Amino acid sequence: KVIVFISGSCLFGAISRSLFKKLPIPYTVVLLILGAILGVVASNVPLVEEHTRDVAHMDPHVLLQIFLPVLIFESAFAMDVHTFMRSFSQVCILALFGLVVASVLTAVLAMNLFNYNWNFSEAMMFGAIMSATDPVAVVALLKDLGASKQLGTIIEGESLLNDGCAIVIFNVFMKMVFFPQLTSTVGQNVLYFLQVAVAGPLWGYAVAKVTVFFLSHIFNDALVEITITLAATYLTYYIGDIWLEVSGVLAVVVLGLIVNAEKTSISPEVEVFLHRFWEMLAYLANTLIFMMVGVVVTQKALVAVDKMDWFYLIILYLAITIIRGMVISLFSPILSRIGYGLTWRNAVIMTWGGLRGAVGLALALVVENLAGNDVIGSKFLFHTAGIVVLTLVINATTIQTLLRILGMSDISIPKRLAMAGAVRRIHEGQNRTLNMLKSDRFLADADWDIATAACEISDPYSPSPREFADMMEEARLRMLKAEKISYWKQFEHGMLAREALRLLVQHAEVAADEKDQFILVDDLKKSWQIKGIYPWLKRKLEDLITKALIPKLILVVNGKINNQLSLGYDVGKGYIIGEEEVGKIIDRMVDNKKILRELKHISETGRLQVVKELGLLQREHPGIAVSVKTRQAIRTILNHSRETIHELQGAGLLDEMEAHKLELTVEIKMKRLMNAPSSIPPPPPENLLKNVSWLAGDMKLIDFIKARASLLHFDYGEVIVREGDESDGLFLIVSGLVKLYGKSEVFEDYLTVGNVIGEMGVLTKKPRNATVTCETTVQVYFITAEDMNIAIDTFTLYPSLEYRLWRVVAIRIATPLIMEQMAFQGWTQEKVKLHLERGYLVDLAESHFQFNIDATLEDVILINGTAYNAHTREEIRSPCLISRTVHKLTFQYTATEEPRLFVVRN
Amino acid sequence: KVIVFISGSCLFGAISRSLFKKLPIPYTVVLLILGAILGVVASNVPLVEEHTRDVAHMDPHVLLQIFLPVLIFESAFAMDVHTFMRSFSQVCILALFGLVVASVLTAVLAMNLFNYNWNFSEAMMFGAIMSATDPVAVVALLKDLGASKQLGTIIEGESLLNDGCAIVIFNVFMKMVFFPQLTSTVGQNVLYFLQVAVAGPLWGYAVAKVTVFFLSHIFNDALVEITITLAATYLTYYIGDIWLEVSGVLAVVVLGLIVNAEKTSISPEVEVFLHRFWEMLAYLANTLIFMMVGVVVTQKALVAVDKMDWFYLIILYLAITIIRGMVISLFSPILSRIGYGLTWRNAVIMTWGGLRGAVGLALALVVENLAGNDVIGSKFLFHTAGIVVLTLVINATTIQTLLRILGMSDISIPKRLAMAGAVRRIHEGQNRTLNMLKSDRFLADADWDIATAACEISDPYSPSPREFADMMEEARLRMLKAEKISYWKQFEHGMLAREALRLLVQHAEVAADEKDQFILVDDLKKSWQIKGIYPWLKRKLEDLITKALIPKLILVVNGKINNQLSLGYDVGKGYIIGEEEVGKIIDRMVDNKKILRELKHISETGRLQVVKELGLLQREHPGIAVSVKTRQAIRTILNHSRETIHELQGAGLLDEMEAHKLELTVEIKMKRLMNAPSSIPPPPPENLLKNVSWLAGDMKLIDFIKARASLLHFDYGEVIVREGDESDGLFLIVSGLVKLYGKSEVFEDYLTVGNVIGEMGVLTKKPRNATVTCETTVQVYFITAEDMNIAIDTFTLYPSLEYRLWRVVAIRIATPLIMEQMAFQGWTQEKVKLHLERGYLVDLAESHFQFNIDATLEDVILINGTAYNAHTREEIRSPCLISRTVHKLTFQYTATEEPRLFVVRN
Ligand SMILES: Nc1ncnc2c1ncn2[C@@H]1O[C@@H]2COP(=O)(O)O[C@H]2[C@H]1O
Ligand SMILES: Nc1ncnc2c1ncn2[C@@H]1O[C@@H]2COP(=O)(O)O[C@H]2[C@H]1O
Repeated sequence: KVIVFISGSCLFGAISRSLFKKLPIPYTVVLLILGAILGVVASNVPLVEEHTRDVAHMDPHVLLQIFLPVLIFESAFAMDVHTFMRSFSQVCILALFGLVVASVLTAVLAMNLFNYNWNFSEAMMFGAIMSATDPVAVVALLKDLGASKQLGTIIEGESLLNDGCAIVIFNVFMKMVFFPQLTSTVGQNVLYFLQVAVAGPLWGYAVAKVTVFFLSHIFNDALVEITITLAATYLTYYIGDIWLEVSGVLAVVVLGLIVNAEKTSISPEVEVFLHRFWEMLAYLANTLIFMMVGVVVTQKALVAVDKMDWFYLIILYLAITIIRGMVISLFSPILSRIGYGLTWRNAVIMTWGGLRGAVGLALALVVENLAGNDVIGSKFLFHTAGIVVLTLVINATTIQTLLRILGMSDISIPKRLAMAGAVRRIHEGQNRTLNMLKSDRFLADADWDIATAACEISDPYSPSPREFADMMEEARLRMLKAEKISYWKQFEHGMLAREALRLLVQHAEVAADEKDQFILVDDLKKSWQIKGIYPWLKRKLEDLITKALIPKLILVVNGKINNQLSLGYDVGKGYIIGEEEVGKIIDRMVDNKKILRELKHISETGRLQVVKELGLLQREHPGIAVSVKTRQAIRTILNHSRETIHELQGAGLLDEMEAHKLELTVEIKMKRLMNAPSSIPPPPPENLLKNVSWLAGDMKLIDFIKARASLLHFDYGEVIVREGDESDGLFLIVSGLVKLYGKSEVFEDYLTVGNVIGEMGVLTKKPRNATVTCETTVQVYFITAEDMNIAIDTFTLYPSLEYRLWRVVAIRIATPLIMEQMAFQGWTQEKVKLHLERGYLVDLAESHFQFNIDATLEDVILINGTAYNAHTREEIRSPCLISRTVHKLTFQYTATEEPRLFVVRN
Repeated sequence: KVIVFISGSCLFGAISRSLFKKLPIPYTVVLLILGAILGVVASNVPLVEEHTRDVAHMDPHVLLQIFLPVLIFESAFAMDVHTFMRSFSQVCILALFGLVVASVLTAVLAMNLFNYNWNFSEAMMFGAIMSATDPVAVVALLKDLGASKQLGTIIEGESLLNDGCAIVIFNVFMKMVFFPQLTSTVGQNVLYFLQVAVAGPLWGYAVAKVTVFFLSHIFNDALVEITITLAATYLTYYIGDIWLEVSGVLAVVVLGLIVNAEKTSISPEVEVFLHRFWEMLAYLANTLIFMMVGVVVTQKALVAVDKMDWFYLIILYLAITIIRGMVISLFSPILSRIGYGLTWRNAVIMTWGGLRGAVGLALALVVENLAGNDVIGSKFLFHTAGIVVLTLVINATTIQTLLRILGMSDISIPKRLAMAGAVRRIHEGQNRTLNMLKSDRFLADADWDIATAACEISDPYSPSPREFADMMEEARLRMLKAEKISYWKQFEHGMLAREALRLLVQHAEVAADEKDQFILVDDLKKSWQIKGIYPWLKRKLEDLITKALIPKLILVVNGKINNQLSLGYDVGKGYIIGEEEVGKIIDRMVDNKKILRELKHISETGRLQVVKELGLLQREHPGIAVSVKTRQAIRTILNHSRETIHELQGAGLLDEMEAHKLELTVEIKMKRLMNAPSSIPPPPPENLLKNVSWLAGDMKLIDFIKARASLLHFDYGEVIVREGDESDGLFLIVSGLVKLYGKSEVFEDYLTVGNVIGEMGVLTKKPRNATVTCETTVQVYFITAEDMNIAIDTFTLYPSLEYRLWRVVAIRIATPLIMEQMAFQGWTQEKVKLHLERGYLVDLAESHFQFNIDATLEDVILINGTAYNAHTREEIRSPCLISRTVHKLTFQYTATEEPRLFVVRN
């Protein structure tokens, strides 16, 4: 009968976890005491003796084949795989060297110390016991208050690889000790070790790949994914166990890593459910095994008490701590030299990071029960129980004190300021809306004291060289926060990628940490491109290149390099847009001329270098650029569409059912975006004919233009037309970036594909008024003046296309004037562009040469012509924007030009 | 060895579920066929017969104690408890009558038909086998295309109660048949039946209450809830089974119902994880048992084939169908008479809803295996397998055809129009944002054909009496859609409750069903107030009123009646708001005078009745009104706060860590709102002294006013002041609603608590200009003119309070004038109120009697005084709003009044 024991264990674990969670000490100790308490009555009363003797006397096989695989698979499941594989090499090498040296040193000191009549096998398996560790508690504290990510991942990898090597070493030595009937020839031993090392992971990789391929063809379902995944994990464990009593754990760890790595073939609800399932199983097993070890140690170790071991436990603890410290200190400088070193803080927090856990105690139980009636088992269990109960509390409190005294988990002034500002805005909004609500009729009888008590929130965070140094430091912090606020902004609109975001912000902090320093480019230079071992191996293999695999290998190689290329182009675009924003916003923050001009100069210099390198890599491969541009466009369209549908739901136009259905349709489209192939096809120069906005809807005119245009090419830094020269014709820019300067104070700007050149000269039969110079090798289509007359003829009875053309020629001239206006002060190009789009162009014929000016219109600008005022009678040279005091405007008949104007009504 | 059997079971279930899901036929029979296939190859090969013999000949005990509890607990878990308890009485009586009459008729026809040498017990247990049914398939089809909720709930309840009664009857009679050694004295039998009926549900209720109480004290945790809930369910099942072979299933069903009923003590993620867990377990058991029955029937029934039973199966099917149809038809008129009847469509959809499922087949396996080597078990298994395989496919195809031909699942024109409009808005938004994006620099090289192909979405839904009748019908539909669009709006801003929302919209739907009809009031009359059995019993018990329970009983009674009171007041408020809004908006939809005036008259009439009854119930209990008002206020403040923090996240001002933290703080506050006690304390008339906006911050003046004001009371429909009479003084309205009419065309309006009366007369030393009449018994505070002079004295060096007073007296006069303005055409009171709040009042001293008028100001209005124009020199009687052509305004020195003006700048 076992029900009462398991139920009591669950209840005690729940109550302890609830009660004792406030203190930083892990709960696991106190329940251990409960087990000891039970031992006190276990001998005393026959009843509890009956129950605990029924349970505690279990076979070692059940523990060895059940409790360990669950624990290790849990330790391997909940882990950011990407952060792991970004530090895999250093974490694995350091972990395995550290574990082997720790094991051998503690074994030889055990030989030197106890004078126990032991072979080297006992010592080395003892060392394998103390080599293991528990990462759940330390990562729990770090997620509680440490506020660091990389530290948790590296300590997790440390613990995981340590546990794997420890368990294989222990199992093989247990076989070799307690089953002496087996031969130990070298060939079978090395063959066994090699197949343990290799075949397991390959078997796990194969089963993971095939089950992911199976899952890839199932959509909008929930049950089949869970059932298939659980069945696959069990079959993997069963095969890997029947072949080897070790290979199962490594195979299932590899399976867990691979399954976690995949994301797009498994919906998020499935993975959150699986995460919770495995976490619950691990928690239950951990609680049961801790209570079990508590009762067995308090009922066995009472007969082997003396001062000798009670004094030697302390020196054992000091020994393991000092050896771990010296080995990691010895490996610090080589990691620094290789370019993968850490700080003092990381080293010292890793130094006291080793927390012995359930794995070592499980090994203690299995060796104790398998050893039979002997003093060795009692000594083993007492030693490991004492060492774990000591090290848990001591190392927990020293981590707490160390985190306080070194204080890397301190708060920073900038984020405190940001939180204070956010709370200010929230409380202001609350005040405004409650003041609005107070005026309502029905909602006036409410007592507002309890209201303002309940609704209110709280902040959770609560000449000289010296002056020049501190002001440039605070300017450095201000440009840092301007950068990071910008980067968060473009990510939120949907202009950039999440991993690109984290890479770029971590570049931000690492630039921030250095004194009087900002973001460099050598780190970026290595960031966007790759000269490593992967490009060399891939180029040499594709140059030197059973038949069908090779195309698959080369295509997956091209995919794996294009991914890095895309990420690099993305981070370049994000960095450049961030620089231009911070430079354009910081121009009025401070008045110290030298600092502002020097920072603007270095920002401009870096801008030039990054745009130069970006142009170089763009010329290397345009297809990746067009692919990422399309991906960006679809991302942002989907984002804005989902915002619009949420808004439409907000006005109540839809029941929740159809909103839910359309949300799923949008989510399906986004999921298809994730699996969009990174194809790199350059677009032909003929699709753009249909993509012109003001040539849209005219197939006949498009064909005529294709039959009446000349392809023109220009080299780097060439000039097409110059200011004041005769109108050579009309052009459409279709490749490259171009610069333009003219009379507006000479204005200068840069335009790109999607513009017409020489429109004013063709419309007015007038020479050039500005100079256009191409910045690189470009191509355009040129249209002659006779072809322009033919186009005017082919306008026929639809000059609304010509009306849109006149709208564009008004767009050319109005936006600089609207920018130089007080009513649109501080207005972005998007704001003004979305403003005048709703406006309409007007002629003088529909007004019969006389217009009345009302207050309905918001803005009005006339381009050219002969217009007079009816009341003021003042000759004003158009374009000219004045106040709305003028009410009537008179017009005359002119033949040299056609007078028109534009109105925007709000 | 059974591993290959279970693994193949899972694989076949997954592939059959995935492949065959498109067709309306349930997947199950497909795998059934596979089981049959296995049978015919089971005899072929020793290996397969070895495996199938190993697994198939399990004990009856394992199936009876494992498979059934899981299946019934799943059937009882996934269910809306509220919709169940709103139809509990009818569903339970109908289910139990139907099952008992079905069982007895099947038994007697079995005696008349087969001529099998059977006692009556075999006949009735055999009949009880097909009394059960499966609801998962039919609810699956209904959620697929039926688009009905109540039908699924009622058929689920029918199936659940049918299964419970069937299983208890079967258990007791299999015990009585196959164990004849037991005595059948009447006393023990009736005692056993009564205790099975009662003690089980009470045991489940007790354990559910105690475990919910235990869970109520644990916050921000995930593991302990899951572990405690699962442990509680297991202990309940174990105790219920050890006490009685039947009571376990009923006890755990009650436990599942109660646990599902509670929501606020368990976070949503725990609830969804538990649902997925139990669903997966049920699916696994169902698949295994179906393929198991398939193989056993195809390997046993091959030896008992003849034309006889093969002919009698059809008439057995016809018999069960006709008896179910006739009994439900017989119960239709009595349910109609009692007031709980259903339509023809509901009756016929219930008629063909009976789908035999896994429960009957499990009973078949247990009776077959327990019967041993006999012809009876083969006959039972063949009969039930044939009847289920027939009924599933036949009733599925006929239910599909019936849904098609009767077409209650048809689409309606209004929602088709709504979806069309929504699709139009989404597509136009996409076009606008892509046209905006086309202008950007970097995002110009993308080929937009693939872009517009990928981003595009599609609609998923793709004189005479006759003319008078159709136009009034279309007006009826238009007012219906206006109402429902309103109610969705008030719910979405957070002004109403979800269950109140669904209640109101189902009233709207059932009113819409009737021809030339709209929403009545008698249905509302029973909706808000309750005259049922509960108020009578609660009144009699509290009047007639081991010691400590009675206060708990009376308090929970008061809570359970105040809940209904709150819901009624809520639905009244929602309906009055909705009818007012639709009456406001429909005034310009149509031009036919008689229909519009008649509908507006009946709407106003119903408005008068509902406001009268609402005032009556408010006078009955004011405390519930103040409680619900406070709850409404906190709800809407929290809603707007979450909106603005999402907005702040949108501008990138916050990392999503702190956004997540603040979201949890808001969620904690909202959860505390859920558990807010419905206390009903009326507010004292003294807190409002501190709650005056323009008396805020002046404790000394508040104390002075409390020492210099008179409490005044008025009866129903009384008059305080009249237009043209002398200024009696100054008042502050602090109780009730009041009406006011004056000269603006006489304006009339209604004001409430939070206003001052006679301000203009006190400021100007002038008599009344409008008449104020109270609509009910009201109370105010009155201030004399000498006290007004004392208040002016106590203004001291802070007349900014008097400036706010002048802002209020400008609020009085400006809003009717701003309403009568073209620039604010179509503007709501919220819009204008949020408009002029940012404005500022101005005097003539700071301008030195001369003001220059710029374009920065958006609006300007002068109240009174002697102002002249510098340029126009036109005498304009203030207040008067004109165009901004005036640039300079001159002022003089006046002693009889103080001239001031107000400006709003945009
Ligand atoms: N404000 C402006 N914005 C954009 N393009 C312009 C502007 N002013 C002049 N241009 C272009 O510069 C060209 C100079 O010669 P054209 O007059 O032939 O046609 C002119 C336009 O194409
Ligand atoms: N437009 C208005 N809005 C609100 N209250 C008003 C308005 N016009 C007049 N009153 C009130 O009606 C009162 C009539 O007499 P009094 O002039 O003493 O003070 C006046 C104000 O309190």
